[PDB]
Amino acid sequence: VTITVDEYSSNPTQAFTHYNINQSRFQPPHVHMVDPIPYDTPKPAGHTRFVCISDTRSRTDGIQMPYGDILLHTGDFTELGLPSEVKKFNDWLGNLPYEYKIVIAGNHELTFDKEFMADLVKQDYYRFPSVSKLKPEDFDNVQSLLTNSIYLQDSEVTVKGFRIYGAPWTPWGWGFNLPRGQSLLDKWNLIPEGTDILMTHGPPLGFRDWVPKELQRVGCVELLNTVQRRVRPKLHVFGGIHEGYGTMTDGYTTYINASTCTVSFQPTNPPIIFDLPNP
Ligand SMILES: [Ca+2]
Ligand SMILES: [Ca+2]
Repeated sequence: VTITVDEYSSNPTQAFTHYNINQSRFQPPHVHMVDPIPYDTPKPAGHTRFVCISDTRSRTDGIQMPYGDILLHTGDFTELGLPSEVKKFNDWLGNLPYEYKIVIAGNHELTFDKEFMADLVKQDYYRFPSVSKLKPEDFDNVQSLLTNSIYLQDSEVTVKGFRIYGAPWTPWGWGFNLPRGQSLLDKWNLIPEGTDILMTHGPPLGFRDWVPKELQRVGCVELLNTVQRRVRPKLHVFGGIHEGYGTMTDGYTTYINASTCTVSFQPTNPPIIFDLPNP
């Protein structure tokens, strides 16, 4: 299956309506919300429990973390990507019991986006003064500070037989933003067939990507087409759009918006647990 740029790529709200009108792509019965399960739910035999969080934004003190096997964090684990914030997050990870902790970057991890960092100091450096102060040596090893994680960036890991792929890019003045269309499709084309769990920082079109204040959809159209038509992971986890915290299905893939922080800037949305059968 070859994904090409959608005719509605640049206009996600119109893409949503187009596909809903013609194909009922976002309609019941197959597309619907999925209620969360409480942390005392027994894990089914032969399954692994994923604990999904995102957009913790250095506010990890006091998050009540549930029993599970593998943590998935879908980015914005810092405010600015400062090396000290990355260290604090890594320290928090090392105290969690989970066998594996898988992490991707998001928009706030400015120091992880080498193009952003190179551009910032040549332009309006005073838009991010604490970041602009950093010397090249201060952030050349930033991802290496995540010693308690497996860090993914357009890359994958097989853990307990699960194929997990992660990428930070979003279609939205922050890090890891790319123009809608081919620029993002080039990234999504890297996701392999056979991926069980896809981690991206933001949503695909139509799944937990409505922004009330803007009355628009903001998910990536190319990512949706890739997920449903080519890759078909069992789980697509993401954050970014805090208003969309919660879970949906399309009948095959489960979509989890794991945004921990709310529009009130507090990390009060509970971690979401999700069980998958072992390969
Ligand atoms: Ca260094
Ligand atoms: Ca918060």
